[PDB]
Amino acid sequence: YAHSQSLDRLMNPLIDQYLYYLARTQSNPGGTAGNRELQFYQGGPSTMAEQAKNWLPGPCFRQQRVSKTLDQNNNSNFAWTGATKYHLNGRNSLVNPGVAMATH
Amino acid sequence: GADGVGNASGNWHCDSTWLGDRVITTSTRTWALPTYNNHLYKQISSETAGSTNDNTYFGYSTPWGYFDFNRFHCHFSPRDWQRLINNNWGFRPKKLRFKLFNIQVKEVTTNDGVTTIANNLTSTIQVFSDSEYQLPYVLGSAHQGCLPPFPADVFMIPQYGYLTLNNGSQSVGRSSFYCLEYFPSQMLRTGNNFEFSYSFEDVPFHSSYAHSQSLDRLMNPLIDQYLYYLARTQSNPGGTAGNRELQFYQGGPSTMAEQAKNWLPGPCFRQQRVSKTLDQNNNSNFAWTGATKYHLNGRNSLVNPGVAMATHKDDEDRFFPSSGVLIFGKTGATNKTTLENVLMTNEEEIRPTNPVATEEYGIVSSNLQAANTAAQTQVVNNQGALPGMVWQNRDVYLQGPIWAKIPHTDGNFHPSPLMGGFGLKHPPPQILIKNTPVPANPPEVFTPAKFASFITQYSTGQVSVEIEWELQKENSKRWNPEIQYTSNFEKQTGVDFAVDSQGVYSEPRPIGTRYLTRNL
Amino acid sequence: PLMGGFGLKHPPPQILIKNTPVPANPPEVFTPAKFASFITQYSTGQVSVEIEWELQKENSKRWNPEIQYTSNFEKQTGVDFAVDSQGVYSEPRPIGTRYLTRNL
Ligand SMILES: Nc1ncnc2c1ncn2[C@H]1C[C@H](O)[C@@H](COP(=O)(O)O)O1
Repeated sequence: YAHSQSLDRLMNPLIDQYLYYLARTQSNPGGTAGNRELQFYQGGPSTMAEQAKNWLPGPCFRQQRVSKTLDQNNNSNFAWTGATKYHLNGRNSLVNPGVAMATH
Repeated sequence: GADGVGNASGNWHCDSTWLGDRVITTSTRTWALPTYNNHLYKQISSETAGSTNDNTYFGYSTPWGYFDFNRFHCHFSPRDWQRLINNNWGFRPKKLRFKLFNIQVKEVTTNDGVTTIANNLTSTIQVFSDSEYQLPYVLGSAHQGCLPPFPADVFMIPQYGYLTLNNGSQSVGRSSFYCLEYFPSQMLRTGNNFEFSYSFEDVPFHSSYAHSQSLDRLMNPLIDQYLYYLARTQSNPGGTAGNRELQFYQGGPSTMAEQAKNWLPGPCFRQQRVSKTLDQNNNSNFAWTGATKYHLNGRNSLVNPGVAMATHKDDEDRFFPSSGVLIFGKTGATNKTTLENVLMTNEEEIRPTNPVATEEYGIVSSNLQAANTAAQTQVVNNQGALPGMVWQNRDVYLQGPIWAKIPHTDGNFHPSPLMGGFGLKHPPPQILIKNTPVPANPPEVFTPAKFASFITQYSTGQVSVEIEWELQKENSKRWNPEIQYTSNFEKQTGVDFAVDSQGVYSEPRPIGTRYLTRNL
Repeated sequence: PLMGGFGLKHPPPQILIKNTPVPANPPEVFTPAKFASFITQYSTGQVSVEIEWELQKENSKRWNPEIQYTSNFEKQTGVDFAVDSQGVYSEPRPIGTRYLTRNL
């Protein structure tokens, strides 16, 4: 199965949380100068990214990005040199395919 | 449902029963359910209000409402909460019993400013619990609309809507549409009532104890280890020149930090440090820019509250992690407030086993030394799990969420809700409720078109929920007195956790579960 | 009780009564706030109470007649312990329990 929801969006879009987050470390600028203030909002439909969440995405061990259209790739050989590989007993072993991660 | 109109379908039960190792808490409230969306399902998306790439969403909004009792203060009076955390090392839920009764439906008419409300006897409501977890699960997201803290309050049932996959503001073809009239649902008139029972799956006791020892200090102070460590890479300088030597000492009372240890502190994912005294903070906006956030599918999502970590260091009370705490409002606070109006929780009780949320995990060597080359090290801001780590989950608060649903996935690591409470693979089902449509008089000659025209109505009634909690007794042999949660004592203008002159119930402070101590 | 009567460590319990709130029509879009808006209503009905009293009989050998509590006898504008022309019930005097005598 392929999930029909995402971790960040598991919330309820219509309702506004009772947990505050730290929205701004300055006063709302009036076009003059930033003034120190602490301001807290509620996680809600407007701002989902700031909203409190119970879960975190899976682990990742990163790897280089290659494009199928040749002209967008750099001109060099980064295959082995810019590879993502693990170092075991003096041996550099390419990480293939690696930890499961979304391709693009 | 059994009897007719003039017979009440159920008694009011709000009570607490403390017996042995269990505590059975019953709470009853009066609820009111409006008519949402004029009985329509509307696809909602961020396309309407531009927002930003991180906040885009796509989903649906439903006429259905739902009952939420996901906070502790629903089931606990502050007194009962005081008995729990003072006398016990842990508690977990066992069974659940849910009842709707004394259902009333009202029809309302508006003529030239006059609002007339009258009973509608024959109209019904629809209630079904989702036992099979087939719907999107919006509980555990810490929304509002939960039963009020205070039994005499009346509350309105929140609307049910859900989100799905999207590309920008559009809908990817994997997006799902769930029609909620496609499930079996019991229909209830004023004589009918609704009930079901539930049984929690076995979960670990929450830890209501704060350790009395720290990982680094678990040793014996009087005795000196038999394991050497590498003390110095030079000869003891006589004030002339450093001379290469290798020297080993024994771990002992003098030097505890160098001493060999079996265990490592819990994992950390670091976050920025903010001070409550304004003049000590930088002048800039680092809130979102200097935030600690995770990058998922092109979306930058703030990490809140994050992995459980001690909020501040030993002597520093005023600092708190930027995103690393649960923050509550004081009574009568809007959705945009300053520092004084929030109630900010701190975890100081996990300082022994956990890193401080605002500081590094450790420091680690980045290079191979040589005769000419000097040793270099780098700081560890984030650390995954390493064999030999121990940690403590975030505490639960009287206002905090009780449970959350562990998503259905191939794998997870030590699932517990980062906000707090009990991770459940099969949580208490979602109870949904709706007012059945009543059509206004049809045109008298047939037309195929949708009605869109109904009698405006709402329904009210009572709901009761009874959870059976299991306890873990305090065995400790500690000689000196424990810390406890204590009421104010000194005179004050009004009682804490009680109504003021205007009838507004108010909770002055958050209350955590960790007071009693035990050895690490 | 210094006022009088029977001191009880477990007296007749307090019977409390309230009219359950009936909400007025809610706004149709969710708000967390307290209602404060209800349908004004009251309730009426009957209540009955039945107490079983125990007595202690008068054994006295006293020869001459006792004092008793006696009604007015002589004509008056209206009866004692009864409604007047306006329907107002009235109690003319207090009445104590101590008339019959016994030796000290
Ligand atoms: N919150 C929560 N829910 C479910 N499972 C959890 C949770 N925290 C940890 N675990 C898992 C991970 C541990 O290996 C194990 C301890 O279960 P024990 O019963 O203590 O032997 O349970």
